[PDB]
Amino acid sequence: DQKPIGVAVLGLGNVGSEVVRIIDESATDLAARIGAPLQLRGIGVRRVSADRGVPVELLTDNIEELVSRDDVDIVVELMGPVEPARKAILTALEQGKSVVTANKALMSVSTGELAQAAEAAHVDLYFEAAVAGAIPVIRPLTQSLAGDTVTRVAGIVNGTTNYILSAMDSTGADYGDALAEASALGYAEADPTADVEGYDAAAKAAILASIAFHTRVTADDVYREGITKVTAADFASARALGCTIKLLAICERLTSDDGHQSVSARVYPALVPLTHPLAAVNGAFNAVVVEAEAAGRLMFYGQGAGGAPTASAVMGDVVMAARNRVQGGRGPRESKYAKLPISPIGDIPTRYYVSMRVADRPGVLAAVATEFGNRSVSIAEVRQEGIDPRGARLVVVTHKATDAALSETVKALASLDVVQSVDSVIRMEGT
Amino acid sequence: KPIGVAVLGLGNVGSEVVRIIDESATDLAARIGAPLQLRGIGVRRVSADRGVPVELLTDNIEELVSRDDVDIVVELMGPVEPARKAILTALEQGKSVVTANKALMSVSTGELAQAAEAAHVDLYFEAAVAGAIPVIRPLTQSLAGDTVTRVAGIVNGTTNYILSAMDSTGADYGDALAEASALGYAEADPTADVEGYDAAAKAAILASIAFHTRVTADDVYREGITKVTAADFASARALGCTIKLLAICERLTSDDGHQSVSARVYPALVPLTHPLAAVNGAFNAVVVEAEAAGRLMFYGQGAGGAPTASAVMGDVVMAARNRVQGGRGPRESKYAKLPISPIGDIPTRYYVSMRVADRPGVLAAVATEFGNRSVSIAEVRQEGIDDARLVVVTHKATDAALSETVKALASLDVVQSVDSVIRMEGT
Ligand SMILES: NC(=O)c1ccc[n+]([C@@H]2O[C@H](COP(=O)([O-])OP(=O)(O)OC[C@H]3O[C@@H](n4cnc5c(N)ncnc54)[C@H](OP(=O)(O)O)[C@@H]3O)[C@@H](O)[C@H]2O)c1
Ligand SMILES: NC(=O)c1ccc[n+]([C@@H]2O[C@H](COP(=O)([O-])OP(=O)(O)OC[C@H]3O[C@@H](n4cnc5c(N)ncnc54)[C@H](OP(=O)(O)O)[C@@H]3O)[C@@H](O)[C@H]2O)c1
Repeated sequence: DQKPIGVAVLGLGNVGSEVVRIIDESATDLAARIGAPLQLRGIGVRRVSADRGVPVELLTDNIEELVSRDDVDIVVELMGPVEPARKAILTALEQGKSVVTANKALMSVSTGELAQAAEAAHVDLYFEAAVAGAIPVIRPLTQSLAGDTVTRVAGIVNGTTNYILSAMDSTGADYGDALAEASALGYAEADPTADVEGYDAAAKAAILASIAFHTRVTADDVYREGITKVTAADFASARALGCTIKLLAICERLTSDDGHQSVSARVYPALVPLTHPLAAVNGAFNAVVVEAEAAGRLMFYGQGAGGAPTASAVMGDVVMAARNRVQGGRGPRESKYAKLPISPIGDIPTRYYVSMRVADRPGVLAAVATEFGNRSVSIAEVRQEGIDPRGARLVVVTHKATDAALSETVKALASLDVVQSVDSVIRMEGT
Repeated sequence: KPIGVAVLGLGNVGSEVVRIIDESATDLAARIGAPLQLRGIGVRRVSADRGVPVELLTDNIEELVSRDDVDIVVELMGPVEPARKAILTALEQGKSVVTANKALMSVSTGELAQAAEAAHVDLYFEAAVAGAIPVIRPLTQSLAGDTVTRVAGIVNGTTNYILSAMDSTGADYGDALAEASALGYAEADPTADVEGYDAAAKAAILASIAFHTRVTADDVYREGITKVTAADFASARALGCTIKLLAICERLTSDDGHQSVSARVYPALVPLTHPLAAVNGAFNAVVVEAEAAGRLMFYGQGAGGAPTASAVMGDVVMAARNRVQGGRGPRESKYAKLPISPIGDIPTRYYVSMRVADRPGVLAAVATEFGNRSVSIAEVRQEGIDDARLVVVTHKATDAALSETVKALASLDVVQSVDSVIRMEGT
């Protein structure tokens, strides 16, 4: 006696369309892998029409009725908005329905209330598709690395910003021309703000940090800096220093001198040495680096955006949720046991690349050096040359120090007389 | 209530496992929901010079796996028959089992999985494939809603360290293998590695996990690196390639719709621009191609006591979580019953290095031999030796045709000897 498992898909856009196509075209495999048939009950949408690749009788705009049906077992939330999403997720869990979602912004703001609700109803809540599109990242960090100690999660989690920077690195194009080409070729949107400013990265970083270090981290905890201040000159200096530039999401388990642990989650442009694995990740692809104590360095690479790869991840969650209902017993449980404090950006040890225009006098380098040393910052590399009998281009790369000390050093350099301007400031990671 | 652990086996993996159970007790207990307590360590030679408290050591494996205060049995013994025996007894006693045995999983999963499903109990084996790289769980759970078509890459740390050394230093196979054994990257009898048994067992497991069918080691074509020379790497560099021990697992589809599976491990010239060409040292890398997901790559350490212990502990936490929360893992799904495609049917390319007569006619003879079996040549290089060296690279063609041509070449009068024959993948 194998009772079918009902599925309600909310959304028929880029991801939902692919999810429904798979539930259709792979029904035999899916059923065989779940143990019972996987039967689509209805599709939540706003526009109901016969021109949506599905029979209209499946389409509905009443989402609350669709997730409330008794012959529905799993609810797949693939609508954009967060308030409709949360309302659907909650009403569905309350009725004992397993939930699969891909909603970055909802998960990055509070998995606490939703996870508690799924635990109460004794049902699953899977959101693998929320981070890294098709790249399995959440399940490896919650299950495969559960017996280990993760210390660093870092990688490229935004395809648009990686395509733009990869393009600036290859062609020497200016940011504006690279963004234009990106928009034209369909890699960026009419308003790419969520990408180029780093909001998409910050949300994903909050989720990754929470999963990796067993603490609650929200998008509001993540320091955010985008790529709009990255220039072609920056890439030229980076190349001269053996680096490229990438928009990194970094999640670190930090330890202070007094021994207490904390968690950092931050996104910003970073000079990355060409030898680093992330430097070879180009185009719109994503890659996630995980440092653990017993396992060492792991890297997961693939497509972290798109209807088809995201659907792959959704369907993996769906099959697991259906399997759990067939055999009884849920999947993992929320592990936020650590209650680690959040380290702000100023406490984080990092390195600064600083590019300035300075007077072409033999004492200026001593002046800037003192400004770094007076705050206990050591200099690793310096490059100085003239511009065309007027001034000099002074590049400085520091050793590691707190972002606070380096931020204050920069402010100081700006106020110096010999410093005409501080043209660029970019952190440096990898090394 | 506590969860009892029994580690069968010590050494590289078992030592790290025990050390982690002790040093990470607080985190492990708080991630499981109940304390994780080591009950005993199975071993053959019981003594006090094994870096672990002696009271824990015991040579009666059957007693250890049958204890009531045990709950998970971590099998980390070498041989397959004592492993199968202990696994079965532990499962029949209602104990979840975590193993890392490649040879046991690659020869027979049927009886073991059935015994575990009957006793409503887990049988995890992530540590069997790719050391620390999580590969089995992604293919069994994350990609379960997808259709995987190809799984391939570097899955042996020892062979990969030897070849990488041969590529960096120009060393001969014997010297590199000695460096590896001396530095601890290989072992006293590296036969399991250098001849391909390790890779072929892992490939059997990968194919069966990815294509939802039963694939055993007896179905995997196996060729090692013992015949890879420094002169091979010199040619490969000249041809814009390196050499790597590749495992490949493909879902093949015919014109009529018949599906089949091919699983094969062998040496291969790979272009330097290929991603696998950058996987050096003892690292591994697994590439998965699926219909929705597209292409994925998993990179990490594939050999080592601590990396493999990491995978083992991942499975132990999950098996302990399940026993606390009353559940299980994904049932074994080998429903496709796909037939096995032999090697002759697989399209590939050959690099063939020969010593031939130093006369201007030999090239036409070798070419006709290739052509009469409908094989186009992509590149040739010919020069003289000092008291003629002929290198040929073919286009794609079936392994069977290429084998027939090689035989024909060896039997040719103008061909003094076939010195090296290596496939070429990637491209
Ligand atoms: N696209 C990607 O590459 C990607 C990657 C990772 C994660 N995700 C996440 O996946 C989710 C879906 O993205 P998508 O690209 O599929 O979005 P989409 O293309 O904009 O489609 C959204 C779908 O949801 C429906 N919908 C929206 N608001 C609704 C509401 N209030 N009530 C009922 N139905 C509603 C829409 O119906 P109508 O067509 O009638 O308006 C449409 O079918 C989002 O949370 C996104 O963050 C997407
Ligand atoms: N080593 C690696 O890097 C690695 C990586 C991935 C997977 N693996 C897998 O992990 C497993 C263990 O490998 P390993 O390198 O840890 O091996 P190992 O160094 O050779 O240790 C084997 C252990 O098993 C015990 N043992 C052997 N035969 C036994 C028997 N009949 N009854 C009871 N105990 C027995 C031995 O005890 P005594 O010392 O008293 O003889 C020893 O402690 C293998 O299945 C291997 O394929 C290993």
